[PDB]
Amino acid sequence: PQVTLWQRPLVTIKIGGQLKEALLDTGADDTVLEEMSLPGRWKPKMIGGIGGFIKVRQYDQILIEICGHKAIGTVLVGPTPVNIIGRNLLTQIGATLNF
Amino acid sequence: PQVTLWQRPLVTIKIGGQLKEALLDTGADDTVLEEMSLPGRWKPKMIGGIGGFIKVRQYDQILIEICGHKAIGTVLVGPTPVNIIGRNLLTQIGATLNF
Ligand SMILES: O=C1N(Cc2ccc(CO)cc2)[C@H](Cc2ccccc2)[C@H](O)[C@@H](O)[C@@H](Cc2ccccc2)N1Cc1ccc(CO)cc1
Repeated sequence: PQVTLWQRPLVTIKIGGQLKEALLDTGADDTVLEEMSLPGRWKPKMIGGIGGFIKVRQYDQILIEICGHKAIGTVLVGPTPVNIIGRNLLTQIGATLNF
Repeated sequence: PQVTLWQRPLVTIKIGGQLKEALLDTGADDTVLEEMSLPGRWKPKMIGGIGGFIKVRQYDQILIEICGHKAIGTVLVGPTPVNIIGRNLLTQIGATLNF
């Protein structure tokens, strides 16, 4: 998908048989995702960005469908108020930041 | 520039005659930036992202250079641990997320 910039590149991603609005964030390095029900192996950790640091669950190997395009990746599930398709997923769909 | 080196698209940016590392944050909507010196003509705003809410200074019309590309935009100055380049600047360099 080609996303210009006059709007947000949000996409109903499908992770853990679930569906939520995602926020393509080339700023983050992985795919964080508000807490939710996600079965699979995960590692507990804490990301520190703006405002403070939260807790997450590095879920490596999760099929996240972005815009209808299959894309597995590591989804860090934590108490984040949003979804973040970071580099770990911008490399699965083969994104290119051209300007 | 077309950047497909599946890596952090960072760029030495020049803001207020200064220089810091910028993290192309297509996830954010504007160009936040750690504390620094800007031209009187800003407005206080609070961003609430991961971990908590921080306070910045929405500076408008700041010649922020990205990778040597003269660009002006809204640079928020606050206690952020990074130079965030949100869409507000991804619209100046005509960025496009093709995947
Ligand atoms: O905390 C944010 N992280 C933190 C973060 C850390 C680690 C990961 C996983 O690797 C993902 C995100 C990033 C910006 C950042 C990176 C590094 C250091 C400091 C900041 C992100 O790249 C940005 O997109 C939003 C994500 C977001 C947006 C809305 C709601 C929740 C989360 N934020 C917060 C943010 C909010 C507003 C603006 C201005 O509009 C900018 C940033």
